[PDB]
Amino acid sequence: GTILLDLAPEDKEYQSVEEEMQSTIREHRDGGNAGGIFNRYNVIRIQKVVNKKLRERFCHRQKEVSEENHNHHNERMLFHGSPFINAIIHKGFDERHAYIGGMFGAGIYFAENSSKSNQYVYGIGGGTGCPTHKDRSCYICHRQMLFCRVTLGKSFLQFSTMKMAHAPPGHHSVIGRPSVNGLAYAEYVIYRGEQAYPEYLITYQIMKPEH
Ligand SMILES: O=C(CCSc1nc2ccccc2c(=O)[nH]1)N[C@H]1CC[C@H](c2nnc(-c3ccccc3)o2)CC1
Ligand SMILES: [Zn+2]
Repeated sequence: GTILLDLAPEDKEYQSVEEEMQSTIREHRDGGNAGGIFNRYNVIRIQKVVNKKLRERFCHRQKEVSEENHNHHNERMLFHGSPFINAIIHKGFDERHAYIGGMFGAGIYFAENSSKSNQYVYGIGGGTGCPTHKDRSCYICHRQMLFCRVTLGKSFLQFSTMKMAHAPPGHHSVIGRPSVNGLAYAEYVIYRGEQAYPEYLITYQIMKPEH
């Protein structure tokens, strides 16, 4: 099964991960309603998810994809946030838990910006916030997000992704690109759980802006 390996802060691997997270905090047009109001995170833990079988599934799919993508599996490190993280780190991603509805198709979404994924830690639009205080901007409760290896293969670009069940023929992923009457940032979508490996499990808190 899965083994979570704690990384130490002096480890350069820890420092890269936290830097990518801290440096990708972006401005969201919702006044912080979904993910809360914060300028930085308090990263309190970064664990490496080690799962032999899960890795083998990932690499096997990566091979299939590469052969259909002129030998480029096109892997990318991206963020993912959702209430399913504990289940994911133990069994791997599962597209069976992805449904068409609202602004999303039946795929698993990833973001280049940590702050975007933070908006989904407690559910779509931040849900009702943390379980304990029902505060989307809770500075107390610990949140978790994943920094994963994502096999994109041949990506199909489009503006809306809310009605997708699978990637278009010949493709392995879909990228929702920004538009004036639509998305603010790009969203990476896969429709097969095995196209993502939850490399790092980040435990953190958003920090209140300093006075
Ligand atoms: O990606 C999304 C959209 C909203 S969440 C979201 N939306 C975004 C949109 C744009 C940019 C970033 C994000 C983001 O980070 N999260 N839903 C996903 C969330 C995780 C689900 C799932 N995957 N594996 C499982 C599983 C469950 C039980 C046992 C084992 C595995 O569940 C599938 C649907
Ligand atoms: Zn709370």
